[PDB]
Amino acid sequence: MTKALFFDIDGTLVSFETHRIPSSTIEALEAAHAKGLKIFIATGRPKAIINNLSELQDRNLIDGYITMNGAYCFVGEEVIYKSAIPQEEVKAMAAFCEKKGVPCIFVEEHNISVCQPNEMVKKIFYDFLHVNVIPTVSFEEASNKEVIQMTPFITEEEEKEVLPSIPTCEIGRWYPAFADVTAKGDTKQKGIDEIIRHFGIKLEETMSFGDGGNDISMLRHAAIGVAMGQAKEDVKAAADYVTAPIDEDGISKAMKHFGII
Ligand SMILES: [Mg+2]
Repeated sequence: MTKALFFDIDGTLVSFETHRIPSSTIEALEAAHAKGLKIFIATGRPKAIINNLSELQDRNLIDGYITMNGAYCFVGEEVIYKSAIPQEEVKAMAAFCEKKGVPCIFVEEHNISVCQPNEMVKKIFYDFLHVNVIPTVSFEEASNKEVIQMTPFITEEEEKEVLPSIPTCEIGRWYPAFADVTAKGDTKQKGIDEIIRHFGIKLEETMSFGDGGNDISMLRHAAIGVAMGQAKEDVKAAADYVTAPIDEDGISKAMKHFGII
């Protein structure tokens, strides 16, 4: 039976349309917590921009975090796994973005920066997603940092253009205007493995929830993968179960369906 739940944040816990967590989601997680489920976040966001979970956090319902697509995982104050991108690939991404005139976020363990922020950053990260303004640094300075995750604001076509110069990184998307780049093997699936290693939970006792392409590996890897009703067809196909849309009680309905609650 299920012992560990892994939730994406954006489009899974937090609605893109309302920018809030459905009330029935909070009730479902309260009920699961009392039944002894372990409840984990599995997000592309770095901790520095997880500003949308206070309802769950103030209720003390989260048992651990997979952040930066698995590249930075922690339980309480304890880091259980982290990674960093090969410096050649950091430098190549910075050069590509600067040449193409697109912005890129560079995330370190304890700092976050953006290079040449433009309309794509404003529109998406701040005015929509409600992320706090990220400090600006030069591409030169960024290219020399120990970087855990980079978030270039590149199209799929530009992604294929720069791919030969990031030959070992993972690349995922949770939103169409940008991608998250992490080191070899660092996807949310890795995050699941690290969390369950810490807790003595078996993979066969896991359930994951997601809406986006960067959730596909954890939807396939968890024993039971649940796709949100509004997800694209490839995300739904990676899941075992497709629930209702997020704002039609999708999380709660899925949890009830499986008898989690
Ligand atoms: Mg998502």
